[PDB]
Amino acid sequence: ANTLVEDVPDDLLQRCVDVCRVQLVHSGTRIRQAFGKLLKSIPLDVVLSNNNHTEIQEISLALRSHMSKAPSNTFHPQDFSDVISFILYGNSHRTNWLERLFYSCQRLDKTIPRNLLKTDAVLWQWAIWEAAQFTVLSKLRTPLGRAQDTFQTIEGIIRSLAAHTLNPDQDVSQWTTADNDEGHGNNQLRLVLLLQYLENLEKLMYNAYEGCANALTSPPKVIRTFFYTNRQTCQDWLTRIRLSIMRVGLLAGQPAVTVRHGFDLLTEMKTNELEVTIMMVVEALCELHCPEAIQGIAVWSSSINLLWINSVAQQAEGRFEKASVEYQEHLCAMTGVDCCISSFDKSVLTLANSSPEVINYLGNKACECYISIADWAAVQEWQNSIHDLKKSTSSTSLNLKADFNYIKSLSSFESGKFVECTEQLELLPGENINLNMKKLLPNMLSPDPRELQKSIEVQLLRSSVCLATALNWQSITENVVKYLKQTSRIAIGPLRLSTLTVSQSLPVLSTLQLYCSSALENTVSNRLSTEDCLIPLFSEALRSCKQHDVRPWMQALRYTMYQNQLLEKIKEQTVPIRSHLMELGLTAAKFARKRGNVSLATRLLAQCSETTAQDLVQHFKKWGPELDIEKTKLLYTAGQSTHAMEMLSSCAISFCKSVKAEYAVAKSILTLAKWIQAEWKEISGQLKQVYRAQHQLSTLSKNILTLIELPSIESESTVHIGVGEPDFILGQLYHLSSVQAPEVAKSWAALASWAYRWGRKVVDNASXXXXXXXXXXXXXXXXXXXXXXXXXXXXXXXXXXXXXXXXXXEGVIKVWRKVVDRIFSLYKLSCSAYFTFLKLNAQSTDDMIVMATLRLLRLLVKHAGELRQYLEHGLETTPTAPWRGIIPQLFSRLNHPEVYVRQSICNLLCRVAQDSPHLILYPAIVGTIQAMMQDCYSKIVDKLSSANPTMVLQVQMLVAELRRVTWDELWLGVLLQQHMYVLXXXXXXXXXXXXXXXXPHEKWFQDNYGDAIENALEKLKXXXXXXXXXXXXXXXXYILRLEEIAAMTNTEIALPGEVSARDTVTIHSVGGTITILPTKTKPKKLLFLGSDGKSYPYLFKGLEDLHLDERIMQFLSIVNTMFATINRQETPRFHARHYSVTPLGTRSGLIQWVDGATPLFGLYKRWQQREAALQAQKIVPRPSELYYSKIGPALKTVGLSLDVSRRDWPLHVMKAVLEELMEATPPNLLAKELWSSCTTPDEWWRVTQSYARSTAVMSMVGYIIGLGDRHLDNVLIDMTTGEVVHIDYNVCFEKGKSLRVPEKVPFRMTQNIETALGVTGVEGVFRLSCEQVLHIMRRGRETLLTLLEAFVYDPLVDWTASYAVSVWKRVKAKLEGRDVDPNRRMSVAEQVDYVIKEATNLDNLAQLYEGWTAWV
Ligand SMILES: CCN(CC)S(=O)(=O)c1cc(Nc2nccc(-c3ccnc(-c4ccc(NC(=O)NC)cc4)c3)n2)ccc1Cl
Ligand SMILES: O=P(O)(O)O[C@H]1[C@H](OP(=O)(O)O)[C@H](OP(=O)(O)O)[C@H](OP(=O)(O)O)[C@@H](OP(=O)(O)O)[C@H]1OP(=O)(O)O
Repeated sequence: ANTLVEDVPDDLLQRCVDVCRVQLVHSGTRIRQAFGKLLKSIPLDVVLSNNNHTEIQEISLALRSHMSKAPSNTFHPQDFSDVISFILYGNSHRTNWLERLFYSCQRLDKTIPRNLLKTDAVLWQWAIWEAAQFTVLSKLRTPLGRAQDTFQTIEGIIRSLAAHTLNPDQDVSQWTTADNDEGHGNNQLRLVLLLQYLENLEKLMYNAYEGCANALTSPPKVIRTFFYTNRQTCQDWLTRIRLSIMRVGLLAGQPAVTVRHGFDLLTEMKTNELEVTIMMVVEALCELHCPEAIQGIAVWSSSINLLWINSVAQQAEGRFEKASVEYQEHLCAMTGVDCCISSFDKSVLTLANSSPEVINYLGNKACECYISIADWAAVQEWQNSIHDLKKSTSSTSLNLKADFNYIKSLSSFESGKFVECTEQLELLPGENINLNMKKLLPNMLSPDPRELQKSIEVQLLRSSVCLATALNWQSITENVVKYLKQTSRIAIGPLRLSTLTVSQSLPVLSTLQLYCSSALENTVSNRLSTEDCLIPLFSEALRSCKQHDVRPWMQALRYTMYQNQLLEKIKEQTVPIRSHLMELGLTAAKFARKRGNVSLATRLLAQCSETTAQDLVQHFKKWGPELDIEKTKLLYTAGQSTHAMEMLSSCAISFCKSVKAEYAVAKSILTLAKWIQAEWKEISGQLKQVYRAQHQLSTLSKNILTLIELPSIESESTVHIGVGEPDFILGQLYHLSSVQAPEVAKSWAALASWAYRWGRKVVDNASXXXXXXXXXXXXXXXXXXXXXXXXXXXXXXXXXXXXXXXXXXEGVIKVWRKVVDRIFSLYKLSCSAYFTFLKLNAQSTDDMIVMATLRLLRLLVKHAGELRQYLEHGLETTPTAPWRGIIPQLFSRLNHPEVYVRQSICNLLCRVAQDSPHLILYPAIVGTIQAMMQDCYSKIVDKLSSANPTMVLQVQMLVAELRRVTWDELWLGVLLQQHMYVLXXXXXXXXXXXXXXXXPHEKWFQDNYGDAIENALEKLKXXXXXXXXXXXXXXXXYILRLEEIAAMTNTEIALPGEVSARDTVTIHSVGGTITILPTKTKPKKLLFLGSDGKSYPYLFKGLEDLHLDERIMQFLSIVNTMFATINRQETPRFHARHYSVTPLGTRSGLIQWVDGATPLFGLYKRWQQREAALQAQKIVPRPSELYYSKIGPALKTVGLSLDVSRRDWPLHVMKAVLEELMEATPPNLLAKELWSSCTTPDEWWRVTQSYARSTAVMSMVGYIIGLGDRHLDNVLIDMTTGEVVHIDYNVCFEKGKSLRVPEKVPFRMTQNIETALGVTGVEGVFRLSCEQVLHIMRRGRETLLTLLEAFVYDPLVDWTASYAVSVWKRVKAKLEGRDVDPNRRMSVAEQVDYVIKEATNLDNLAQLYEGWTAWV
């Protein structure tokens, strides 16, 4: 709070990082220098994390608010001239000038936060937008010349930049030359500003000739008229320069600009530049790390030779070996001659994971790919192969654009040779080697970030060699310190540029280079005496940086190894670097193995331990255990599963006798169990052999036998019924892992899951001492009959006694108890393990805990008397924290036909009340308003009131007032119903009851219509009813007052629904006014004022049940919980937006209001209004009148009439009408709306990806659940983050198929919805996201089915408002993959394709309700 003002744990570290990022670009140099040091002191595991940054979000919102505002027109021509002069020439002609310009442009007569006025990024963005506004509002009559002069100016500059990009030897003036180190950074800044200006200009022109909807204000009539007649020229110019814009964007390291331009160019090609365009777009996507988009483009282009695109996608995923091999194969097949080089075995590498320009691109990609993994030998061999191929084919164009001198220098440096390294470095450009500091970068340097990175690396190498030679303290140290300081000052440029635009992430290469420079600067001055000289890249990044490549690890290792070797030249005490080196090498090896890089992984393992499959088994078979586990994993990834399993077993045997062996034993056992489960068919024999040997062999079997037989529960008697022999080994392994590490929750969860899955089947199928006991207690056929009756199907005691008496004609009780106890042993063990796992979580995923709680509840509900001593005692000590996700389920089970069960549930709820009463307050209070379901609620309310009785009394009064605020409406409804059914005793009774029920607002209503009783009495012995109804209807034709319809203040009651709130916000006030919406049943839109001064709107609904909506929301939350793991290594989060609903009785209810979401129908309405205005220049029809206007003549043409039923309607006529309607509406509504709402191309890419992922997740959820009536008004969109939200949920669970006009599409997928996903459509990120969502749902379908089953058996849920059983069966069939055919089970890909085809075909869209508006 103290920081980021006008005056000059991981949770706190994240905020600190965001603050430092925002302050990185500040007007004052002292602030930037101060925050840079703080940023450098934060570990990379937090700096490179994918957490959200609210600081950048504030700037984005401020900019969005400024653009959405109406134009100011205060920008003078001189300001624009100065801005353009600085952008195109570097001279600003003004000597904190941005702030002065902004202040001068503002007007007092006619709202960016003041604290944000000190950031240069905000000022630059504002200036660029203002300049674009001035250029557009002036009809292109800027001081740069005429309307065409500007076009030629920017066109020439862009063409020159593109030419330089193709040939780096052009050296364009004013762009590649600088007088010092500041000019070089200014060049990149100017280039970025130019790209932003072009994007803004295009957006403004589009808005001028077409228009937006609630995003940007419409320009004057003159501007619209001028841009409408000249849109063709603008479009032609943009299309002509789009080819060069992409190249310029690629040179500036801004893949978003080139990606957007490429998509637009591809879309415009509606009728030899296609290959280059596709290749360039693929390159940009690869730079953005988006393999899904590349795959989608490849599939899209396959319908128009381009099989190499998929290969590039592999490189975008982090796989370098496979990518290089594929590139070589493609080049060999395209050229006609052999071009492959020596590498790892293809059979193992694959198992682990014709134009002159295409060949050059593939060769360059292969070279860069080999350089990324730091394979100098491979690079040299590749160079020789390329030279030989070029000489044997006379290509004359196949050249590698990679500085070989730099590669040789790096090779010599990493090889320990410093003399040769210095000799090679002497030939590189830049300042000479240390023996002037303000100008270190050389001249003629291009603005490409790659060149800057190369220069920084060269400087670092020069400093390292200088220090090494100087070592063998103020002689050769001051110069090195100054050199390193300047190097660190130059490497901060990329971070500032990244912060200039809303990126939400920082460059990895630049950050690593900056940290390396800082480490070198600290080690030179301290001579390796402080812990600050080491790179902060620790192993903690394993669980927080899974979305990055292995490149940063190699960069860090490059200097870590150098420091390690340099340690031998220091005699004084030094810090321990061996541990850091081991940690870095191990983590890098893990990252490499997780992507198929077997060669690099083996190299790292060999380095830490100090091309054939048989070589690995002969070279590998505090960090000890981790190293062994990594070796086993590497061997497994190479295909040698047998050797890997044997090594793991051998390592676990030794770990079982170690000192600590806490986290290593559990990992070595769980991994082995998982691998054994994978190859169940090939390990069944070995497991059976082990089991047979246990009661009386391969190396793995003999090694596992000693592991399970390790001296210090599961007996062979309890598993001798329906349990297979190989499964016993897995159970024993889980038990061993649990007893060997009681502090690991996974060791208990695995055992509990195994025990439960086996016990369920054992009890289901079950529905020598025993014989001896029965014979002794009953001192031939009689014995057999008694034995069979005792265990026949074990009000049960009476039935068993009667059966035994009828068969034989008392010691059978003991035998029955023993057998029932033996059959349920699995459940007892599972319950104990689950209780221990829950107690250890007072470290695991939320879903992992929800499943356990649901299983325990299901067991206690189904089997209560069979296992009571376990659950009764466990529930009395289980913590209340992991039981906050199934509260409604606990309340719904308060009527179980059991005494102790209800008592235990009540006790658990009471315990949960303490320290968390804001979660079970509303349900209990509402429930209190037979005796089995009443005493529980009364006791819970009393227990909750024992702490704060005032809060309970106040909440009760509030609930009563809300219920009483749900008179005129009731009278009008009753009168209408009576009049409709008029055409007696029933009417008289109803009128009397209504009058009796009616006995501020009430006083006025009575004083105004108190003659109703007299009129009814007089008419009893009928115009009075009609007159009253007419008067009520006339007076009905919205705004109320809380005071007149009491109002409390300073309350201490929690808000209506705060499950996801660590600190509850007590209600402070209530809205003074209430609005009534016109959507069907009259709803009351109220507002609440919390303690935190925030405003929370709510929608109060009456006379309708809302218990199903709560269950649906809970199900959605449970589903969203399953995406916690996948969201830790993916930029676009997998989320399902949903609100909260809280019923207030049988027919009342309160629903949370979601702000910031705009319905999709608004865009169509605005477009219709714009079209109508345009047509009138030289209301709008409803979705029902317009449809009939076309269905009338069409039906009359064939001979039919409109009087015919909709069922007997030709399909061709409907298809023709639908096609005619689709050709009128344009598909650029949502696509252009989202584009205009964003601020920068980088933000546009993020918004588009988020929208695609959200749409895919929502579509899959709706299809699985069965959501219907998905019209435009029922779908909302969040433009700030581009997310899809759904509100209405009345039509669900396949209810739409039984309506008057059935629906066949599973989800809504129309022209605009599909067009907003990109040029590819549903073949890119959409299909992959849908497949991933289905995979996740299929993996965790057990918990979903259990939750649905619990929802079915709910006395407070009204389904008809065996239907529930049918719904559950349908959901189960859909989740299992047997929705279309129950005999064959389709795969995830097949199901996704079938659903997409069914939702995208025109046959189903033609026959649909006109209200769904399928033509948009
Ligand atoms: C352009 C006009 N609008 C769109 C229609 S809007 O309403 O004005 C509007 C709404 C929001 N945001 C928002 N947030 C939360 C909820 C709702 C909402 C709205 C209406 N109905 C429900 C509803 C009704 C019934 C049931 N349940 C059953 O039917 N049976 C059990 C469940 C839910 C929920 N809306 C944002 C902007 C705008 Cl414009
Ligand atoms: O070996 P680690 O580096 O510790 O990573 C493993 C494992 O990675 P591997 O697939 O390479 O074996 C899995 O990580 P992801 O695949 O999800 O990225 C994950 O679980 P899965 O194997 O089911 O995917 C989990 O292993 P576990 O199943 O035991 O939770 C994890 O860390 P741990 O092995 O330490 O738990």
